[PDB]
Formats: sequence, C-alpha cells, structure tokens
Amino acid sequence: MVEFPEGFVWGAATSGPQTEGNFHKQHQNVFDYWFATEPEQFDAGVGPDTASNFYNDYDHDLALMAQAGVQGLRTSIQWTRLIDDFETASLNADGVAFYNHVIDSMLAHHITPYINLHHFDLPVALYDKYHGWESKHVVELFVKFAEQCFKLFGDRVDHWYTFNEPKVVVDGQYLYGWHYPQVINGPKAVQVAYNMNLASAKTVARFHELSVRPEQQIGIILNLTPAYAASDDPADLAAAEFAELWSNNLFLDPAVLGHFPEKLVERLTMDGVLWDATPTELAIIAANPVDSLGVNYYHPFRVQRPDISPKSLQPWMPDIYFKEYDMPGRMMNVDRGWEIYPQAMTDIARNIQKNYGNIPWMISENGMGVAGEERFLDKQGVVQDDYRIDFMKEHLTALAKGIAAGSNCQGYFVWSGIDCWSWNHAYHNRYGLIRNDIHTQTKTLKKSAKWFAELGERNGF
Amino acid sequence: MVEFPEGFVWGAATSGPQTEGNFHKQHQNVFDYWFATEPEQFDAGVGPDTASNFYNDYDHDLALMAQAGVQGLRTSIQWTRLIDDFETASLNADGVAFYNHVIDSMLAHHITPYINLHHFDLPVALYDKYHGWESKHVVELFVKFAEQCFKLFGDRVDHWYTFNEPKVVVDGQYLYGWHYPQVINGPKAVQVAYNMNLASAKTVARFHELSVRPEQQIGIILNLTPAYAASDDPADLAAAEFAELWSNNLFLDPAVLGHFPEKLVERLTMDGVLWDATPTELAIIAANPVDSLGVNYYHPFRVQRPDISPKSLQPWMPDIYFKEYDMPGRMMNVDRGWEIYPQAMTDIARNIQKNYGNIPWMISENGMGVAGEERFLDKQGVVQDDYRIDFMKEHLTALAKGIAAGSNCQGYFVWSGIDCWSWNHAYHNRYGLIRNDIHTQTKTLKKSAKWFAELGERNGF
Repeated sequence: MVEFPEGFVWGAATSGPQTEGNFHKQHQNVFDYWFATEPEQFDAGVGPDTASNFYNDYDHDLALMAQAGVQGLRTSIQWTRLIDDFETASLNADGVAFYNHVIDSMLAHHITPYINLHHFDLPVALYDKYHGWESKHVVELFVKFAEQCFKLFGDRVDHWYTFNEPKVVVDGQYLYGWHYPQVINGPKAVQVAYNMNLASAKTVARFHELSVRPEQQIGIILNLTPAYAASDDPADLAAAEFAELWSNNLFLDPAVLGHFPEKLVERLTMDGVLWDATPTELAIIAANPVDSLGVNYYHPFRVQRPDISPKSLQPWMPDIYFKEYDMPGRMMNVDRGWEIYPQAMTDIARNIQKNYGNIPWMISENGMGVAGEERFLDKQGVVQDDYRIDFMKEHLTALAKGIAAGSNCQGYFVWSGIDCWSWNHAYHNRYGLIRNDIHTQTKTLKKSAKWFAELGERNGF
Repeated sequence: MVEFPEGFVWGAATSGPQTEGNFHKQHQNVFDYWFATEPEQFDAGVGPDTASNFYNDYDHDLALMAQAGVQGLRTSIQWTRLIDDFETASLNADGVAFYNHVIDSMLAHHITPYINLHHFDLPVALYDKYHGWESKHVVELFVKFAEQCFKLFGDRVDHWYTFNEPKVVVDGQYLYGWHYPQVINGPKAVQVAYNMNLASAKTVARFHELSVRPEQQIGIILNLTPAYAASDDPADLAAAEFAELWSNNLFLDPAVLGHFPEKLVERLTMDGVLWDATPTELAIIAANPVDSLGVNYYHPFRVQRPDISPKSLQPWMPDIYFKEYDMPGRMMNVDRGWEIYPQAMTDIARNIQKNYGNIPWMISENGMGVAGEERFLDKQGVVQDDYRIDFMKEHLTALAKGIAAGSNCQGYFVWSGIDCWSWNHAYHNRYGLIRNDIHTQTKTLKKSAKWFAELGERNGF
C-alpha cells in the first residue's frame, strides 16, 4: 500500500552525550559542566552522568535495537571522551577502546554504523580558553579530532557526518539560552555559524584526503524545516523570506552548493554583523561540499511580521525580522508543544530535488516525544505507543510521495532507538522504540519496535 | 674481497653476571641464589661468584679487548648491584662507582660503550616478594632502576639496550626449567612475555624523556632465527608458522611495529591463555618503539608438526603446535650438537629490510663455543682457534650478502670478547677471542683475536 525503494535504509538515531553516561570520561563538555554547577536547570536534577547507561550495556542494547528492526544506527563520538590533549589531539586510550567496542559490536549485530562527530558537546575547557566556536583555532582542533576518528575507525565505518544540527549550537549557545554558556549575542552568533560551516568543510576535505574505499562518504545533518508565512500580507511574506534564508540556507547552501546565500550576506552586511571570512577559507568551503545530506524534521516553522520595526533601537538578533506564528486548527504534539505537519516531508524532498542537485539524502531524524508512557503499559510492561506508529505512518506516507516524485531519499532514521537523555528535559518526554526504565536501566521493546521490524521486512506498510 | 660499509662497528658482547663476579654485591639475582643453594646444578661446580674477575681486573681486561680489535663492547649493568632499595631505586654508592670506573676505562681504551640493562638477572628478592616478572609492580621497579642508569651514565653512553632476549627469560623461568625459579606453567609464561615487552616500551619512553643528545638511542636484543618448515606439507608449514610468530613476532612486532601479532593473539585467545593487558599499556607499547635492533644468531631453527593433536588433553604450552626437526644431511658442529647454516643471517637481513622498515640494526651476538681449548694451545701458549675464524668468515660472508641486497646492518658483535661464565654450562664451552684460565684469572689473546683486529683495520676479508 505504501512501498519504498530497494535498498532503503531503516535506522535509528541517538548521540553519545545522551546515551553513554559520563563513566570514566576524561573531560566535561558544556552540558556536563552545566549540570555539575546548576543541576536545578535539568528536569528533576537528572543530568547526563548515567543517561541510558550505554557505556556499560552497549552489547545488549545493540541486540535490542537489532530486535527492533534497526538496520543502521547513527550515534556520535564525544570529543571529550576520545581526546586526551585537545591541542595535539592525543588519544585517551580507554576512550578509543570504548568506541572500537561499540563499532565492533554494531557489526556483530549486523547494524551498519553511521558515525557523527559532534552533537552539542563542545569541551567546556575550550570555551573557557578560547570562547569555543568563536575561535578559528578551536575549528582547527576540531579537524584534528576528526582526523583521528577517521584513522581509528575508518577501516570499518563507511558513513560519516561532521555535525548534528550546527544551527542548534548557534541558537543554543549564543542566541536563546538553550545551551551553556547561554550567551545572548547576535553578532557572535553570526561568526559562530560561519566558523562551524568552515569546520565542516575543513573536515570534509581531510576526510577525502584520508579515504581508501569508494563507498566511504561524509555528510552533514541539518533542520530543513520550511518557513510558512502566516498570510500573504507583504510583511508576513518578507518575514518568511528572511526566516528561510537564516534558518535553512545559512547551512544548506555552503554545505551543498559551496557558497553562502547571496541575499543573506547582503542583509548581514547592511546590518553590520557580517562574519569575518578570508578568501582562503571561502575557497575551502567552495571546494569541499558534503557527499550527502541528513534531514532532521519534526515540526513546521510558521512566521509573521515582527511586532516592532527592525529599525528600532535594539540589539541585533535574527529575530528582529520575524516572529513565530501559531496557526488555528494546527495538529499538536501537546505534551511537548510542537505542531504535527507531515506534508513538510514532501516539500523538503521536492526542494532538495529541484534546488540542491537531488543530492543523496536521508531522513536522519523523525520522532515523537511523549510524557508519562507508564500509563500506556499493558500486562507485560509493553508500551502501547500506537500514537508513535500512526505518527510514523503519516510522515512516511508524505516521504513516499516525495520519492515517487523523484527525490533521491535513501533512508529513514527514527529518533530514537532507546529512550535517551533529552538535555534539560532529561527523560520527561520519551522518543524511543525501546523504553528505558532509568532507575534500573532495564529496557523493553515498545509496540512500535515490532511494527518497525516488520516495516523493514516488507520495505513498506 | 668481502668488504663492509664505511663506519661498520666491529665489537664484542658479554654481560655483567657472566663476567664481574659477586665481589661486594649487595643483592642476589636468581642465578646467585640458585648457585648458592644448588651448586650441583652448575658445570664443574663453578658458579657466578668469581666468573671472569671483571670486578677486579676490568682495566687491563679492557686493554686486552682493545688489542683484540673490539671497537665497541656490549655488556650489562646488574640491577642487584646498582640498587640499594628496589622500591625507590635508591643507589648503592660502591656499585655506582664501579660502573663509572668501567665506563671511563672503556673510553680511556677507545672502546665505545654499549650498555644493556638486563641479562637474565632478576633480583631474587623480587621473585620471593612479587613473583618477579609476573608483577606489573616489578615492571615499574625496573623502570626506576633504568631511569637511574640513564641519569648516572647517560652523559658518556650513547648506545643502550633494554633487554637481552626476554624470550630466554620466559622460556627459562616459566617453560623448560633452565632458570631458577624453574616454574613450568604456559599461561604464566604468556603473561611474563607480555609484561617484559611492556617493561621495554616504558623504558624506551623514560629514555627519550631524559635524552639530551640526538645520538642517544635505545634498542632491544632479540633472537630472530627463522623457523624453517621440515617440508612443504601443510601440517609442517602450519607448525613453522606458529613457531615463527611465537618465537620471533611475540617480541619483534611490539618492539619495532608497536603492536602484537594479530594471528598470535587470536590463537592465545581461542586457547584461553591470552595475557592480561589494558588499553593504556597497549598505547604505551604502540607509542614507544625501539630505535634499533640487536640480532643474536648462533644456529638454525627447524620445525615439524606436533606428534599428537594440539586438541589433546594436556597442559597448554607453545610446543603443542610444533616440534623440533633434525634435517638429514645437515652440516654439523658435532661436538656442540649444533647445525651450521650461515645463510640464516641472510634470511634475517632480508626480513628486517622488507617487513620491519629496514630499521637500523646490528648483529649483537654471533660466536662459536668449543670445549677443551687446551688441545689447541701452541708453544707460545696461544689458542689456535682456526675453527673460530672460518665460522666468522662464513657468517660474515652471509651477512655481507644481506648488506649488499640493501639491509641496514651497521655492526657485528662477537660473542664473546673474553671467555665468560655461561650460566649452568659455566666454562665448559669457550666462546671468546681471548682465553681465560679461570683458576688464575690470567687472560690470553687467541689466534682469532689478531684476525678480528686485522678484520676491522680491513673492514672485510
């Protein structure tokens, strides 16, 4: 009734920081330090020190994911676990040993590894010493960490990603207080977006200098969620224009086309907040676009005119040009606060096909987070998460229309395999096909896990 | 006709425990204790307590080696003489002063020092308290002893070695009963081989943190004799394959390549006898390969299939996979019971050249032992050891072929300079260019010693 291309990958996505726990980890990332000093900023004071116990229980957790139909698992390597000295990227022997264990264990459970290098987990010491992603020297230290990952694990990992959602690092660390250091500074944010695009292009370049087999490829993972104008009012259309350039093109265009979006550069310049770039850096970005795209999609983005004129006396923010809009009658993931709009999948697919060379891409994250899932347990402690199955069906239906129209989508990864630690929200909302009882770290397939395994067997539903 | 590279080093090899005697030595090594409790185990009841009287007669002993053409002398410092308290590697002042005397007397006689740190002489107290090389705390105590050597003597010693043939310690102490404590335990032997490799890597690390001169270099002395298959039968080829990994790669690969041979560790793992290692220790081994290689070689090594299945019910030993083979037609040194086959030196030279990066190396032991050399005294009182001269001609001819094909061999060290004490064989077989009458400690050049002096003036023959 709804079928998918031959070879389509059915996978799951997590990250190191949200699964491993902090057991024996050498360095604190910014979230580790945030929790150590202000535990009250986290749901129930549950931080990342244990998370979903993946450091200790990886082998059996991978077996459960394989049970759940996870043919590919995408997670991340922590800079703060792998590296001893950041300046030279010397190696923490115990951390290298741990990532070889989980990659080997993925293979033994017949899971294809997809390895992302960075997922919101900047080392706090590099923020204290250089201001983190503001520093083009920190950019270089990142590339040297990437180089080690490629040399250590490239022999049995084909599929890599530089970053998960750099835009969330920019927004979170420098615009809205979501991430420690909670800086609130538009111009810095512009430089950080620049610096992270540059780090990604420099990592792509080093990846291909070091690759040995043709099937090795490196990509990036972004939100491509479209900006719908609230109305056809010119002021709402103009707000949606800028929201689109700034939330999507800022990263999509340099990663895939090789250059920054022309209209955005012009607006940033006119406002006096343009990044500092050099011709040599821009040439690196132009010469090393990603091999593939990971699309994270959860909810649409709707936007109307700003309440006050953008020429008002205020600190510069991208938000001076647009304000978020609530559509009456929207479908809502309420205990979460997000709109549910599957059709955006189709728009994204068409946009990639028409405007971005129909580059090979995957849905790298799609999922629904729900609170208090103990209420939906049945007589055997199996969460009856039909809502999650229906949510997956609605978005997969939309995806398949994009594919039949000709968009080069090659896989679908659910967020997430096993309930994992959702930053300051901790375990308030669950996303997994597999429930984790975090008091005992005992995990059990949900109803959606068996549906997912069957979806992969029939390559459809 | 047979010539050698410019700057080739013609030297002699010995050790401290076989030359010094035990004169005023603070501690017993395992051979001292063994002789003191079981003198019946030593040929003619002769033990290490006087040996070749080097403690008392070092100055004129060195003058004789100088006469005999020894351009560089390799010997060893005894842990049991240099160290007072083993736990802190505190210094015994008379022992420190003794080795300062011999080193300065070497330089005064224009003999270049080659100092080895360990030659079968573990302190017996460390076996009693910790079971010796079974203990990674003993491994740390060895590095403190070595640290003291580099700081005490590194101002006028460029050339160092960590161990003379750890395999002989493993075989002797833990497999075949050649060395006190005479333990017969395969699994323990495997741990000991691991620990000593680890000890050597840590000593290389400490050495280069304390080096000041670029000429300073440290290596290890190994027996690299190939394991020749008895025939082309698969079972004999398989036996030789294990024999080679076990007898050579076990040490050659960590020392030079920075890692253990994967086929060996696979086999030890299936057999349930793999050593206990940590990721941090393995990183030290990988980070600190030796600077050069000392190759000892005396006679070939031939191997056939085991008599019974290695699946038989029997304690684990390396030998369940191979058995020694006697080849019909072999060329024999009949009295000693050793086959003569100088082409092995060419096989070693090529293997170093093609598989180990043509690392700088020397032949650190080659020599011929013969009993009852009184039989060849002439009226001037000099041993006419023409057999010893031909043997060197034969093996140097083979070595030159290896050098001509491109192997980076840089020296040739005769075992030995002066007749010395050969463990339980004591003075039964004589190996030196210089005879010692051990009743009077009177030493006399043999015929081979003028020939060796002539050889180095003429860097050929």
